[PDB]
Amino acid sequence: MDEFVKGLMKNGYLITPSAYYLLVGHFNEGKFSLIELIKFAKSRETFIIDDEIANEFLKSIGAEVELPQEIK
Repeated sequence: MDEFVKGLMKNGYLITPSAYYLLVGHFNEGKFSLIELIKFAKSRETFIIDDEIANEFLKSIGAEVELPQEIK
């Protein structure tokens, strides 16, 4: 489909549209690299990047810092 989609499949990694629609924006802009995405899933020991992973990822790396409260 695309570079991002092909990049994952290259390492036997799959991605859902729910996460692609979001991860694409953070990937296309040049925020995170493919190497970082795979490094995250590695710690989780999984070959499926779903919305749950995408959320924890950006939250782990420290990106998209936009919260209504923002405490700590």
